[PDB]
Amino acid sequence: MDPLMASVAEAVRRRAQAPLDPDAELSALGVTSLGVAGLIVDLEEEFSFQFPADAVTPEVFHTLRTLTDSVRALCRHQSSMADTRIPAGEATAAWQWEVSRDTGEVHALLCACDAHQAAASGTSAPARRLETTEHRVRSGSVHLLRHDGRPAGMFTLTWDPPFAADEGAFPPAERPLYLSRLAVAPEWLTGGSLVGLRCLRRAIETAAQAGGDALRSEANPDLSATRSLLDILGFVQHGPTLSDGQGRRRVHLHKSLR
Ligand SMILES: [Cl-]
Repeated sequence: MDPLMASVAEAVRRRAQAPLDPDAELSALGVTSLGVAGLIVDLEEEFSFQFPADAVTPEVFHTLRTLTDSVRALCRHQSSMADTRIPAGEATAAWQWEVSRDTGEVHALLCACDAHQAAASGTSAPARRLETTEHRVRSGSVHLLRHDGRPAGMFTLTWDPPFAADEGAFPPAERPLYLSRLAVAPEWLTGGSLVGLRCLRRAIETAAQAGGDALRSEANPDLSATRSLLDILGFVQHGPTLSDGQGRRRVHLHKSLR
């Protein structure tokens, strides 16, 4: 095979669940959302480049051909193929990021995602304060991804810790930022939409552009899919797993930046 495409094909078969055609769809190979996350981390390690959040789309990860072409383009740019790096068409442009200004919209999205993931994991949905949503939205901390006008995913990014955590729960850092309320609309939680992966990468990029040297988070490890996602993208757990008298748990995660 062609060398770059051969490397990409090996990376893909690592994250597949089936026994290679350049025009084969990754989804048909059984590559899931977590699969794509591991694929991105492998390729970034192998070829010493960084995947942009807006390249985390089912269009880039459609087939082995599209993925290989995107890898080639991204590698070239981070050192001509601008036609590939800038994808033409209305489907790409249907996805738009904003700093949210609509409290009710944010709170409805958060609660829908919470309830869905609680049903899927067998855990209690967290209690969300509308006053917290109001404070976050007025602060400019909520970043929301729309598709065709309808909210799809979001994250909250603050200088203040949005959760209690002792000293030493995290490695030291000069300007840490905090991630909370990462949420995806139920319709995109099919396990292959990549919306959550895209929002998480966007939070990493935004925190890095803000001058942060660390991104801190509190995660429920019993939401095992998101826990794995955080782990694949390099969030390291510092200190032991906290747990209540009724078995509900939380862990503190730290990811280095810039
Ligand atoms: Cl998944």
